[PDB]
Amino acid sequence: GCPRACETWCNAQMTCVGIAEHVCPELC
Repeated sequence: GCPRACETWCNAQMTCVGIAEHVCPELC
């Protein structure tokens, strides 16, 4: 699914808490 750190540090409401926010908002 959504990038590496995103599944463990980000919610589907585009609510990334960790560094996942660096890549996830673009892929998720």
